[PDB]
Amino acid sequence: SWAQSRDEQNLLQQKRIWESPLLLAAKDNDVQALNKLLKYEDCKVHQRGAMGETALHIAALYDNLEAAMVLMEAAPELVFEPMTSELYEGQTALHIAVVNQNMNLVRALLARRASVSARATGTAFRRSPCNLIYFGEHPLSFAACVNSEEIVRLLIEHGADIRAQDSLGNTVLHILILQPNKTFACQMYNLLLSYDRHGDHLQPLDLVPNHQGLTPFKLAGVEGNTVMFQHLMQKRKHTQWTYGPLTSTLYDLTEIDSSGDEQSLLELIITTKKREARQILDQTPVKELVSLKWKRYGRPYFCMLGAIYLLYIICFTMCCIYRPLKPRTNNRTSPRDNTLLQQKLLQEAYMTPKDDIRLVGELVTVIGAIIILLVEVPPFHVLIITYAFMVLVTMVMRLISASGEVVPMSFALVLGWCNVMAFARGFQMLGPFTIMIQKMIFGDLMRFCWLMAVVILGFASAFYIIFQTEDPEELGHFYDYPMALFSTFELFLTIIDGPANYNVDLPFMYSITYAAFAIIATLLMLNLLIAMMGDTHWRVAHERDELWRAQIVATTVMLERKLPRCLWPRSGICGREYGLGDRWFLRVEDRQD
Amino acid sequence: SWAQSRDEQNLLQQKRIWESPLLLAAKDNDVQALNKLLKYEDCKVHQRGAMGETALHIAALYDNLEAAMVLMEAAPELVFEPMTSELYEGQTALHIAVVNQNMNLVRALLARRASVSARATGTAFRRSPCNLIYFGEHPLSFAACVNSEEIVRLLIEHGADIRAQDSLGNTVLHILILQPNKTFACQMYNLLLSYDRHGDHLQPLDLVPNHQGLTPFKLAGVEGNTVMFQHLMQKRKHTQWTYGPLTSTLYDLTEIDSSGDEQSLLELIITTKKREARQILDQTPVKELVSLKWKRYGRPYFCMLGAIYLLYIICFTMCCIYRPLKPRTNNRTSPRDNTLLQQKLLQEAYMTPKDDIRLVGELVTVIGAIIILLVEVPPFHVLIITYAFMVLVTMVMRLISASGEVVPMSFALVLGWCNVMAFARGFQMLGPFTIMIQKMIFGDLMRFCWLMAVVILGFASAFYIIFQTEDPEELGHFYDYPMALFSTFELFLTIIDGPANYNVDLPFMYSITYAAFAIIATLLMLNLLIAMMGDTHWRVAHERDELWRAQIVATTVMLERKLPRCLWPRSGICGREYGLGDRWFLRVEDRQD
Repeated sequence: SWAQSRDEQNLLQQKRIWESPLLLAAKDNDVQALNKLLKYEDCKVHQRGAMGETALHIAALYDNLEAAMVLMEAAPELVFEPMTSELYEGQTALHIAVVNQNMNLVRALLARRASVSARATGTAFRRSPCNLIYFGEHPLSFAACVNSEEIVRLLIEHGADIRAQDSLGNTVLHILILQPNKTFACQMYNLLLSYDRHGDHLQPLDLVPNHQGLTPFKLAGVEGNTVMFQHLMQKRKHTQWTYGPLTSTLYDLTEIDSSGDEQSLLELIITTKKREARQILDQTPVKELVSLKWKRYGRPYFCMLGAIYLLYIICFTMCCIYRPLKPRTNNRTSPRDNTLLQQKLLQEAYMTPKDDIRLVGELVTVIGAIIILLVEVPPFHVLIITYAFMVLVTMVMRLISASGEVVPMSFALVLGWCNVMAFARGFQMLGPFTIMIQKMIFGDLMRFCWLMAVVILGFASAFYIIFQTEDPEELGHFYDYPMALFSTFELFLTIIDGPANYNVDLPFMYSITYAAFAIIATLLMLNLLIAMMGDTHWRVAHERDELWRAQIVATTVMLERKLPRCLWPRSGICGREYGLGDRWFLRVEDRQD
Repeated sequence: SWAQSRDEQNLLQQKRIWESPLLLAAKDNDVQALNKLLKYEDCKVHQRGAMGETALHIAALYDNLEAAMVLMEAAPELVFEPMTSELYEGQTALHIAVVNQNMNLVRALLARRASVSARATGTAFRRSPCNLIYFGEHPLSFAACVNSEEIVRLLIEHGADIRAQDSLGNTVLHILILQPNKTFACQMYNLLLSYDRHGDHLQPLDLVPNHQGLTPFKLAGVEGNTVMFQHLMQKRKHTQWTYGPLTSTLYDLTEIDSSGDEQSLLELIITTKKREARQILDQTPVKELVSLKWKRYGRPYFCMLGAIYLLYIICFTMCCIYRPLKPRTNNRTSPRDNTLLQQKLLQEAYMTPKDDIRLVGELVTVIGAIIILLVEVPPFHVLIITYAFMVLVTMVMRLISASGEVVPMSFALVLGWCNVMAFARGFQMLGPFTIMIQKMIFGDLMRFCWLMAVVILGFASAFYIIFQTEDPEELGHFYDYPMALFSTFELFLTIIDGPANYNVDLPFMYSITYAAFAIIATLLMLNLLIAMMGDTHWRVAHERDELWRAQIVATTVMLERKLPRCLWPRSGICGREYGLGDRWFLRVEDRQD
C-alpha cells in the first residue's frame, strides 16, 4: 500500500516535470533551448517538483552533463539543495552524480564546493525489503558501493570523512558487506582501508560497532558473506613457519567466542533468521574451533548431562508406574454396561514403607523439577519447560489431592521421554534425525494436517449419518460423533481393521462410501504424505553434516551460558607468556593439496 | 590433548626465538645485522630452542640462504646437529633444506660434508593420523617424496644408500606409494629404480618387505593406490604375440594368490579397514584371476558345500518338529484362567522305533555340530559358531534333561535357517542383497533403534498409566508393563489392530494419546526409517557388482584356508616346462577398443 503511495508520488513527479518548461527542458540537454530559457528571460530556479526537485537535480539524474554546465552559471546555490521529503530526504545532486558512475560534474560540484557531508536520511535509502538497494547516507558511502575507485579517490582529496555513520551506525565498511556483489565489492575493502590513516586513537575503522553493536568483521558473519569473510581472515591470521607442504598458520580468534556484549560471534550466526549465514561454519578458522571445542570439553560434558537425564526419567517412571490406587470400594454400579473403572486413586494412604522409598523417588523428580525452572527463570526448552509445568501440576494435583491426575501425567511422561531425542545430537550419525523430525512436523506436516482434517471431517461426519440407523451394539465403530473422528482416523492411518460385521447386512450407502474412503485416503492421501516425507529426507541428508554442525554450535553456546567457569576454560591457547598479547590463539595445519 | 602439547611446545619455540637476538636475527637474512652479531662479538652457537634449535636450523627453515652462508663460517659443526626431542628427533638441516624444494645450501651442506644417513626418528615423522604427512627418516626419502628430481640425484652423487629403512622397515619405494599425490609421484618410481645398481644379491629393492613383511608391490595393493598399481603391473607383465587388435598379454602372477607368509595379496585387500583399496579388484590382472578362480573350481565347489547345508537343516527340522512331549499328566489346575500348557516334554521315553529313526536324525545334527567347531577351533562365523553353541546347548539340555529347552531351540533354528542367506552370494544377482541386510542393520538400523526406543518407552509407559484404571479382561493390550512394550511395538510396525473395545467407553486421555501416537509414529517415524532403507538401497545397487566382487574373493580365500590341496590346484598355468620358471602365469586377451 505504501509502495503504491511511492508510485502515486512518482508519476506525480512525472506530471510535474511535464508541465514545467524548465524541467522538461532539463530532461534532454537542449542547450539552445536552455539559453533562450535561462540566459534571456528571468526564470526562478527554485521550481520544486512533487518531492523537492530542481532542474539541477534532473540533469544530474538523466545524465545531462552539458545542461548542468549552464545550470552552474545560473544557479550558484542549488548545489546546496537537499531533496525534500518522504522518500528522498537530504539527497543532493552530489549523491546523484555518483550513482551514475561518473559525470565529471563530480569534479565540477567540488569545483563549486559541494558538501560531501550531506546525509541522505530519506525513507527510500533506509534498510528495508521495500527498497531494492541500501547504500547509507553519505556520498562517500554512495561512492564505495558502486565500485568506482577514482570517484572514491576524489572524495578523499576533498575531505570526505570515512568515519561517518548512518542513522543505523553503519560505517562505510558495513555497507560494502551488505552489497549483493561479493567479489566485485571486495576490492574496495582493501582500497578504503588504505585511508584509515590515524584511526582516531581507537578502533581504526575495522572495529567500530554500529548502534546495535556490530563490528564489520562480525557483521560479515551475520550476513554470511563468505567470500568477504575469507578476505577478512587474511588480515586476522598471522602465519608461523611453513614446512614444505605444511603450513603452521595461526588464526587470531578475537571476536569469535568472546564473552562480550553480544556474547560471541557464534550465537549471532545462530540467532539470525538468515539460513544461509551458517555457511561460515564450513570455513576453516571457525570450523577448526567448533571441532576442537566439541571434541574435548564439548561432547563428554554433554553426555554427563545426558547420563543424569536418563537416571532422572527412569526414577520418574519408577515413581509413576507404581501408584496407590485402591480397589473400588466406592459407588459400584454406575457403569450400567458402561464406563468402566475400579481404582479411584487412594487419598493419603502413604503407609507400607516400600511406598516411603517411592516417596523418596517422588521427591527426586520434584527437586529435579525445580532445578529446570531454576535454570529457566528467563524448540526444546518448549519441551522441558512444559515438562517442568506438568511435574509441578501433578504435585499440585496431589497437594489439593484432586481426581483428574492422569491427564497431566501423560503429557509429563511422553514429553519427558521424547525430550531425550534432544540428547541424540551429540552421538554422531544420530544428530540430524532430530532435525528431520522438526523438518517433518513444522515444515511439512502442519502444512498438511489442514489437508487431512478436510477429508477426515467428511467421512467421519458421513459415517455418523450412515450408522445413525444401526444398533451400535454390533459394529460400534460409530456409536457417536466424538469417537467417529477417532475411528476414521486410524482407518486413515491403516490401523483399525475396517468396520465389518458379517452377521447382519450393512447399509448400502456404507459400502460405496467406505470404498470411496479407501481409494481417496488409504493409498492416495496417505502415500502422498509419505512422498513428502520421502522428499525432505533426501533434502536433509544431502546437507547432513552441515545441519549437524549447526546443531553442535547452538548446543554448545547454550551450554556455556548456563555453566560457569573453572570447569570450562575458554578454548584456544593463551598469549602474554608466549608473547603476543591478550588475544587467544589456535593453530591448524594443512597439506598444500 | 597431545596435539595441544604439540601446540604448547610450538608457541614456546616462538617465544624462545623472540627473546634470543641471534635466532631472531636468524629469522630474516639481515646480514649486516649478523656480521655485527657474529663476526664482531663472541656469541655461542649452541643456543638451543624449545626443542633443540640452532640458528643454522632456523635460516634453513625460513629460507634464508644468505644468512646460512654466514653461519657456515661461524659454525663448522652445527651441520652435525640433530633436532633434539619429543617431536623432532634426529632431524638435521640437511633434511630441512630438502623440504623447501631447494636451497643450493643442499649443495653446500655436502660441501661442508653433511650426513645423508641421518635418521629422523621423531614422533612428528612417524606414521600417524596425528601427523598430516609421512616421509620416513632419511633425507633421501625426504628427497623422493617432494618430487625434486635433481635434488634426489645429488644425494646419489654423495652416497645416499637407497636400501635404508625406517623404524617400520619401509624403504624409499614404500614412502612413494603412501603419498597422496599419485600421478605426481609415479615418475620417481622409475627414476629411483634406475639406481638399484646391484640389488645386494637378493630382492633388488622391489621385493624388500618391511617389519610387518610387505613388499611395495603388495603394499600398493593394501593402500589401493590404483594409479601406481597399474604402473607396477607394466614391470610384471611379459607380453607375447599381438595379432592386430588382439594382444596375448601375460601377467606374471607371483605375489597374487601365494600361500606365503601373509597367505595372499587378496586377503590383505580384504582384511584392511580401508574401503577404497577394493578398487584394485576392477583392475584387469586381478579381475581376470578372481573371475577364472570363481568360474571353474570356485562356484561349484561352493554350492557342493551349499547342498550339504540344506540337507543338514532339513534333517535338523525333521528331528526338531517331531518332539516327544506327552499329554499333561502332571500338575493340572495351576493355570487358574492363566498360563496354559499341556505338553511338559517327555523325560526318557525313547521307544517307538520311528523315534529311533529320529534318534538317528538327531545324531546327524550333533555330529555335524562338532564338525563346525572342528572347523572353528580358532559376520557369518558369528552366525554359524552361535549355531554351533545352541546345538551343543540343546543336547546338554537333554543329557542333564532340564525343562527350558525351547529357548535355545529357537535361537538354533532361525539362525540355522538365516545362515543360508550367506550361501546366496554364489548365485549371481542374489549376492549383494545379503550385503544390503548387513548395510541396513549395522549401518542404519542400529543407529536408528536408539530413536525408536525413545518413542516406544514413552507411549508404552504412557498406556500402562492410562490402562492401570481399566479391567484388562476387556482390552487386554496393556495388562502389565512388560507386555506393554510388545503391544506398542507392533502398533509401531502396524501389526496389532489397535486397541478398541466398543462395548464400553475408553478413557479420555487414551483417545488423544493414541491418536498422537499414530501421527508421530505410524506414518512419520516408520516411513522415515523406510526412506533410510530407500536411500542405502540406491547406494548399494549403484556399486553393485563391485561389492559382489568383493564378496566373491573374501569367500574364496576363506574357502582355501579350510580346504586342502589335491582337490584344489592353484589357479593359473605353471612354468618350468613351458620354460620361464617357477612363476605361474595366466594370459588374457583384449581388443584394442
